[PDB]
Amino acid sequence: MQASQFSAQVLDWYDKYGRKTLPWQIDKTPYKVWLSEVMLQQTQVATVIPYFERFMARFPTVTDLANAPLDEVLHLWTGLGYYARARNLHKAAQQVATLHGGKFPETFEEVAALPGVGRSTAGAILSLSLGKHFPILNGNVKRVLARCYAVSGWPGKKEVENKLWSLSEQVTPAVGVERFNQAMMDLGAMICTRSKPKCSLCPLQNGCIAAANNSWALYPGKKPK
Amino acid sequence: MQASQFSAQVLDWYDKYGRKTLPWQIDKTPYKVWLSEVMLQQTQVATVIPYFERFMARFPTVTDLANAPLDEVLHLWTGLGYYARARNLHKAAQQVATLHGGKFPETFEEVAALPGVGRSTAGAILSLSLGKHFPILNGNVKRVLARCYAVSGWPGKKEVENKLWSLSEQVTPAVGVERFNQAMMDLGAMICTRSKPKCSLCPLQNGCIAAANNSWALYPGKKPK
Ligand code: SF4
Ligand code: SF4
Repeated sequence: MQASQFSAQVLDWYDKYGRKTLPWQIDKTPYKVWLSEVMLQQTQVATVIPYFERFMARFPTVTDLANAPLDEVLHLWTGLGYYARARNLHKAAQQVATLHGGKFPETFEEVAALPGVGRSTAGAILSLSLGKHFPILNGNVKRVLARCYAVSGWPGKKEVENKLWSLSEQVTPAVGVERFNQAMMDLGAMICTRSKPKCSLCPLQNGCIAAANNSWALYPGKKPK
Repeated sequence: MQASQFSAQVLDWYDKYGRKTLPWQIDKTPYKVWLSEVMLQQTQVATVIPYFERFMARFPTVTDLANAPLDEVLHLWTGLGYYARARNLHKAAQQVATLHGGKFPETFEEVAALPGVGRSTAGAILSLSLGKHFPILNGNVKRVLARCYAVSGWPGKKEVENKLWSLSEQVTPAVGVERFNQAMMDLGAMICTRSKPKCSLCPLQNGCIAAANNSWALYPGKKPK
């Protein structure tokens, strides 16, 4: 299926079945999306919700986070694991306070220059909060695209990662980008799961190569040897 | 453990781990709580969220629901199953429009007189939306209380149902009732599950008889013969 059909199908799915109501999806701002995405990167949504709420209550703005002692941040993080994320979160908040006047930056380069924020997270922050036209490529999205398009290789190989970014760019619209990127993450989290994907529930099932061949276990490739 | 300790433990749990952010939990009103509770009674939360959102968008008030054609209600219900709920929902909305001026009633008798609303649902509507001091007793709550208190009998027997209502009354506080009743429903849905309850995650584990005896399978009793 052509890229414009992929987009349309994902957006139609999101409208009827998507996750739209989580706390970081209401009255979205760059700060809220960044905080949530950092929390979500290594933690499931159900675990994250109470931490996001406690963080937003304690730190309503990025300057509040910046000005807090690191030990208080780490205390509030306790139980999320992967504390390098918290150390970077705090440093990034301080960079936003120091370099950007306390206003979370709204341009890609400046977002991507923050500690703890890579190309995909920067694209997520600006597409979800502001509708800027950037694609994403987290683990979940890699799996959806690798299955749909039979990307056999290990995404730890630069050439393979680049192929996946190209595919993501190709399917990602400008109109509705906030909805499409959330939908792709939702699909990878809840439908196109690591094991035994729920293809009958997937809006891509009519063009996905893995579904056609029952070969989801091949994609993405795993690390060699 | 004494009833006041049961309450306190449930409320402390809810504060750190409870579900607080679902759409029917924000800017709560009697109408929103009633709609959500009817949807939730035979359908899981993940399935309900998009239907609740579509209903609230199409029917912002109970008079809007009342004045709509039944066939439109049933069309929007499609996929939730158990359509007697939808038929009663519509009749109840019409009763609220006709008898109560379009303002969802805020007193127990008038709520409990609505089609599709029993004693527990009426108590849920008024406790969650307004903080009125009523206990609840749905299937999930029956299971939590029957396990904690070793209620061996089948809740289809009046005497057993009455015992469970008495226990619910005993543990239900006035202060924080909205939080306690949501928490009890959350516990029964996610922790004290029908099979293999997650007792190590449960705030009642230090006084629950079933946990002490590893005897959760006995409670509540199942229907005889
Ligand atoms: S059809 Fe199946 S394998 Fe293909 S993207 Fe959807 S869930 Fe994944
Ligand atoms: S301790 Fe176990 S059996 Fe007892 S109420 Fe909690 S989850 Fe249920």
